Amino acid sequence: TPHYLVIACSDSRVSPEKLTGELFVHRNVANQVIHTDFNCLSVVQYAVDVLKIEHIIICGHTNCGGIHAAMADKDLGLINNWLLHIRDIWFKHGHLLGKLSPEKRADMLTKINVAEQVYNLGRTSIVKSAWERGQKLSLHGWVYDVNDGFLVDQGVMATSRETLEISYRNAIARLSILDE
Amino acid sequence: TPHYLVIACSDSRVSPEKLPGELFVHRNVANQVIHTDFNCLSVVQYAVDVLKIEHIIICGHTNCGGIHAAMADKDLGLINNWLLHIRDIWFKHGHLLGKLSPEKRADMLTKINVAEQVYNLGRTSIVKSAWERGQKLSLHGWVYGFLVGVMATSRETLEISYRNAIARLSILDEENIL
Amino acid sequence: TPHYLVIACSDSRVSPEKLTGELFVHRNVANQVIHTDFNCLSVVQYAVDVLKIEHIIICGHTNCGGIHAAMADKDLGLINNWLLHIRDIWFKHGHLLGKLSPEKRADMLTKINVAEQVYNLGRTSIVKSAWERGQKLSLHGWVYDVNDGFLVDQGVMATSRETLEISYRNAIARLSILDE
Amino acid sequence: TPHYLVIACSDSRVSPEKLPGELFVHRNVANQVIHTDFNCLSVVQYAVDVLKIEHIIICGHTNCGGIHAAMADKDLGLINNWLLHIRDIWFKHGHLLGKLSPEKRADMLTKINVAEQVYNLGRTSIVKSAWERGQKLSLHGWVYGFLVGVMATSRETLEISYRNAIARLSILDEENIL
Ligand SMILES: [Zn+2]
Ligand SMILES: [Zn+2]
Ligand SMILES: [Zn+2]
Ligand SMILES: [Zn+2]
Repeated sequence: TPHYLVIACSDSRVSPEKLTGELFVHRNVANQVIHTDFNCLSVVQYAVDVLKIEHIIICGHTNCGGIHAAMADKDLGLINNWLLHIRDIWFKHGHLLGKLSPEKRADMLTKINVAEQVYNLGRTSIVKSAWERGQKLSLHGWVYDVNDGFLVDQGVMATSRETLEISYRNAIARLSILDE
Repeated sequence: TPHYLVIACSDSRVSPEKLPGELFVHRNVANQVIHTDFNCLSVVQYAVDVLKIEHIIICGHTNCGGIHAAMADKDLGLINNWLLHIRDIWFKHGHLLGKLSPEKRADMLTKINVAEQVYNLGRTSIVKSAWERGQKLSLHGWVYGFLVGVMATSRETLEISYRNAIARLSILDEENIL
Repeated sequence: TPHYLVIACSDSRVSPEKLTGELFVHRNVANQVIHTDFNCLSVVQYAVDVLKIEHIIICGHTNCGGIHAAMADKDLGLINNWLLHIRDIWFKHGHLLGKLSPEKRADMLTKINVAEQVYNLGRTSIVKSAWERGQKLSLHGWVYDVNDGFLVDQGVMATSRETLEISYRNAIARLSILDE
Repeated sequence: TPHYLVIACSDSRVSPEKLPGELFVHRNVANQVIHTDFNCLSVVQYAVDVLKIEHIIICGHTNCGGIHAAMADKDLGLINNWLLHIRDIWFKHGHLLGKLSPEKRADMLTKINVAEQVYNLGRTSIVKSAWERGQKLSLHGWVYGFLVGVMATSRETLEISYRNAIARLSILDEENIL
C-alpha cells in the first residue's frame, strides 16, 4: 500500500498517476501547502505519522489557471482569498518577476510557487518533527509541462531542515538565471 | 475545458479520471465537504462562480482507509479532528448502523457519508445562491469495479433526494442484518 | 499568568472578564468549537499543551445574534457557512425544539449549543490526549443572561472522557424537561 | 448596537473593552487575519456585510506571548503552524529586524505584525468588495498604559498607509539600534 503523497493542482489535466496504488493524492487550487489549512495539513499528518509515507511530491504545471487567476486580479469572490497566498509569493519575488517579459512571468511564478510550497511543507510541525525523530522523509517539488508532456524536478529536493533551507535557496537562485 | 468538478478521496486507488481535460478535481480524506473548509469551499466557489461548471460529483469508494480510521478511533493525532465529522455522521445514524453486522458497517458508512456530504454541498452559500439565481447546477453522490445515489438540482430536490437516500439505505438486506 | 481559557461569543456585550489576567480568551460567532477550525484548535492546543491551563469555559449568552441568524435562514453570505454547524445542532434536537413555543426556542438552542460545543472540545485530539496522559483539565459550559446579568453552569462539566459523555447526556436530558 | 469590530489577541491581559455594546470582538493568537481563516473571515464578513459595521480595529499589544513564541521557535506542536505566518512576516522584514538589538526585536515585530494584518484585511474579498461598492469602511491598526499606526479607507489608501507604516518603522531610534 501507498508510498508517495502527491500534492497537485485541481485544474491540472495530467493526473498524478499518469505523470508518475503507490499514490495517496491531495489536490487543491494551485497546489498549495498553506500553513494553517486543516485539509492539506490533515492529509500530510496522516501520510507521515500514520501511513509512514517516505516521499512527498508537490507537482505544479505550466499554463495553470490558478496561477493565471492569482496574477490577473479580478474580483472572483471567495477564491481570491485562497489565491492571495500566491499573490504574496509574486511580491516575495517581485523584482525577479519584473525583469521578464510578461508572457513569461506565469511560468516563472508557477516554478517559484512550487519551491515555496515545498518550503512550507518542510516547515510544518509535522515534517519538522518527523525529521527530528529520525524518520526517513523526502520532499520534492516538480513542475510538469503539457506543451511538452514533460517534467522538471524543480531544484527543490529536501531530506532534513538543513537540506530544505539549502535546496530552497538554490532553487530560487537557479530560477533567477535568465534565458536571454 | 472543464465541465465537471469531482470531489474524491485521497486514498482512492483509482484516478477520478477513470469513469481528460473535462475534470477539475479536489481530493481530501474521506471526500468531505465540511461547512467551513476554506480549501474545498474555494474549489467549489471557483468551479461554480468562475468556471461555470454545471456538475459536481462527490465520489466515495469502498474499503476507504479514512472511513475505517474514523470507526477504529485510535489516537492518530491531527487527522482525528478531520475524521470527527465522520464520527458525527456515524452517530446521526447510530441506530441504523448498529442493526448491521460488524463487518458490513464500513461500507454502509461510506454510502451514508457521500449522501451527507452532498447535503452539505447543497447547503453551502455558494450552491444555494447559484440555484437561487437560476444557474443550472446538478450535484451527484456516487460510490466507486463498478459505480454502485443522491442527485440534486435545486434546494427542494436536494432535500427530497437526501431524505430518500437515507430511507433507501435504511432498508436492510437479509445478508447484511446482524 | 493565566489559568482559564474562555471561549465566548463575538456578539456578547458582557466581556468574559466581567462575567468571571487569569483569562486567555477566544471569541468567535456563537462560541463554537468546530472540529477542524485551525483558529480555535490552535488556541486550545496552546492553552492545554503549552500554558497548561487547567480550565476551559465555553460561555454562551441569551439573545445571541449568531444563534438568531442561524435560526432565521437568510442569505447572509459567507457567515451562513459558519452558522451551518449550529443548524446541524438544531436538527440534532429538532423534536425537542418543536415542542416549545417559537419565542422560546432561541434560548433553548443557545443552551443546547453550549453543551454541544463542550462535547466537541472534549472530543478534540488535544483534550483527549491530555486526559489520557493524566493532565488535570476541566471543561465547563456556561450560559449568561443579560436580561438578568446572571449565570447558569449549563449542566456540562467534564474532567475525563467518561465524565464528558455522562455530563453531556444529562445536560441534554435536563434541558428536555419543559417549563409549562 | 455594535459600530466597531475589534480583532485582538487571545493572551492580551486587557479586555478590548478598555478604550460596551458598541463592540463586536474576535480574539485569536497574535491578532491575525490569515487570508484563508474561515473563523476570522466569517466574523469580518458578518460585521461588514450584515451588521454594517463601519470600523475594523486590529489591536496588537506589547509583551505578546504569541509573538515571543513565534520568535523562540520551539516545538510547541499545532500552534507552530498558526505562528508560521508570523515567522513569514519576520523574514519579509529580516534586514530591518536584524538591525535592532535582540531585546527590542519582539516589540518591533508586534508593530510590524499589526501593519501586515491590516494589509491582509484590506486585501480580503470582503473588504475590497465593500470599498468597490462605495460602502463606508475604515480599518485601523493599533498596539496597546497607552495606545502607541495604519489607517485605511479604500484600496489606494491601504497601499499608501501600509507602505508608510513600514518606512516609518524602518527609521531606527538610536536607543533601539544594535
Ligand atoms: Zn493549475
Ligand atoms: Zn478513501
Ligand atoms: Zn452571541
Ligand atoms: Zn498577544
